[PDB]
Amino acid sequence: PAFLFSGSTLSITIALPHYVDLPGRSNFKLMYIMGFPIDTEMEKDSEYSNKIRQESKISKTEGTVSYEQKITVETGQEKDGVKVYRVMVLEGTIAESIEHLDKKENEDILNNNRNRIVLADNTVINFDNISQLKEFLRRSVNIVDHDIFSSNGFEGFNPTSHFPSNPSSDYFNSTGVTFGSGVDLGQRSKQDLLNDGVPQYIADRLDGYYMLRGKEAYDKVRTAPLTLSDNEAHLLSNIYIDKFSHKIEGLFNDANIGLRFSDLPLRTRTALVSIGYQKGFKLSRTAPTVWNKVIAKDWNGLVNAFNNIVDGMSDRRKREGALVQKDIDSGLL
Amino acid sequence: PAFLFSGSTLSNSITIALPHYVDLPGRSNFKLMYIMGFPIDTEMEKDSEYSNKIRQESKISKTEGTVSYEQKITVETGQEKDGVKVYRVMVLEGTIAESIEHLDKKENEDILNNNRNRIVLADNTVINFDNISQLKEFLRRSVNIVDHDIFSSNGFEGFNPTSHFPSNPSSDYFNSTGVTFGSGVDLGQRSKQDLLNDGVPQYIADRLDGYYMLRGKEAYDKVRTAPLTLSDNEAHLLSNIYIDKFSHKIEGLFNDANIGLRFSDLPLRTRTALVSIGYQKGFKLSRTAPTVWNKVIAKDWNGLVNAFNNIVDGMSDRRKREGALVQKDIDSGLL
Repeated sequence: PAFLFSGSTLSITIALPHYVDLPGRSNFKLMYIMGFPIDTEMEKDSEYSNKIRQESKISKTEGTVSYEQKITVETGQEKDGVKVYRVMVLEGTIAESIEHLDKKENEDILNNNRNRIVLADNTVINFDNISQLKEFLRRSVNIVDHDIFSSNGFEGFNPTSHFPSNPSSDYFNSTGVTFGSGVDLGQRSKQDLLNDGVPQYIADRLDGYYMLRGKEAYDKVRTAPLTLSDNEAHLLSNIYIDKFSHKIEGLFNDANIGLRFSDLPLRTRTALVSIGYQKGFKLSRTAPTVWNKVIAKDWNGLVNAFNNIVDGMSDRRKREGALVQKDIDSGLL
Repeated sequence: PAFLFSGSTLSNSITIALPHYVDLPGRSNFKLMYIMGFPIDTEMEKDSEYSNKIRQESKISKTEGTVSYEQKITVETGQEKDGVKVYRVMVLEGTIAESIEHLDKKENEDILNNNRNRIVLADNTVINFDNISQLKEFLRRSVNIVDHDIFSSNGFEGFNPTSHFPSNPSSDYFNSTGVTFGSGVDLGQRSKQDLLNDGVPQYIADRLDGYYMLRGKEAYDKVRTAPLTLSDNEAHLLSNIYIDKFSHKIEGLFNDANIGLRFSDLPLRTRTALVSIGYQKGFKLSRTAPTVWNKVIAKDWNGLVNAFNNIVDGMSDRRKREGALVQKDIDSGLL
């Protein structure tokens, strides 16, 4: 490998090789040369090298790794039954990796070697270049796709205070002053947003819009609107998209389906959060046909379930189903 | 060690990143370790599996000593502390001349100037040097059969790059003296082909045309009527060819005497002293200087100094200078 001892690794004797097995792991002997860890594999039987690890089925282009898992990121080279890889991140979290792989000192090695993730299950994903790796990492870190969530096909995005109902609508009196991607202030106070981690400069701006429902929200928006900068409205939205996502996450995990929400692909999580968000989180009660297929892991059935909801919002239900269907088509489900 | 992979060593591909351990063939207690395709020589006090046991330190003087020019050496650079030593091999069992060239290289400047430098000798013993310049001078002493600077200094054979006639008409040795150059190279019984055979470059051999073979009255007149000045470098090259040719003659005589050591095992200054006396008096020291020769072959260093100091031949001062070189070797522990 080029530049094999440059940069840093995230978590006169050293002139000699020292071999250690990584505690709690199988087939994970490490060799420390010059204080750096090096992961080697051999087809041929050896005392010091690992056996060849199998390649993951996870899509390098569109896949993710669970945000609840630690990963090992390696860079190196391989040819005819022998692999030698510098360990860049050893069982770090995805957020730590992202950060580490951005550091200037690590650019040389990352740019002129083959880059791979060694998963907690000891399978590997081989990336075409470091930018593909970093993008994989950035998909893995988000609970849902916030760009998909805020697109017009889903929750949309309006940075100006808006009232998404009218005086003749069934939902007039429960609708509140809304910002960004469906953040309704009708039953929230300033302290609430502050408690939820909303920056004080944003929460201070919304004074006068809090706790207004029905006619009072409607009139307020009509005469005295307020526009947030896109950066702030996105910030505000994403806090609530993520907060709501953990509620869906918990419902999924509690069901003990044989996987955790974080094991689902990104677009499927987005689809489940989206329908929960519009219909209410208790999908067992608010979308039974959908939840039946989820808890059964019948993904083709799940698509079908979304296609079959006629709830006055089938346009969105079909868009949710298409996200799951995209995961099926790309081999993620 | 600093810059442990930054140079060269005188001695399908992904596999070099794996340490390869190998025993040096036809050689004892010399396990090597190849990391990144570089030989590393390591030593450890307690019983290790793939390193060497601690090597005994040679008694040879790092400041003044030499190693036999007939021996191959191993040159290493690295670090040690508290019973563990790790040295990058820079030259593995190379000749002295080879080592000289290799260590002057622009590649190797960094590793040698920022590490400890040592020689591992053929007998597995070690000489530790204070710096690379010291080690380099140690090599320059070792490579030369005699000290050429001492030889050509005024106290010994002197040096005159101009055709000269070191005698005069009334002198006992007038008729046998020829045209002389550098440090006592006399051409009276030599032809252009004799110099070419001894390895004198064509261009210098060319310059001396018509000075060859002249002796006595004719050499004297030639010097007086048409002198010839060589450059100092041409004259030093010519001289060192003859000094080395003569030194090998003395070496042959010493080695054939079966004293229990070879000529190359003698200190530089003692070798120089023996050649100097032979060069002036006749190489067959057993006949031309028996009191000196008798002490040499008895390895009686003290009596050898005494032999030189007692020679009466009308060249007393030079004889005592030759004795003083040997006495320097005794004083610094080399004899």
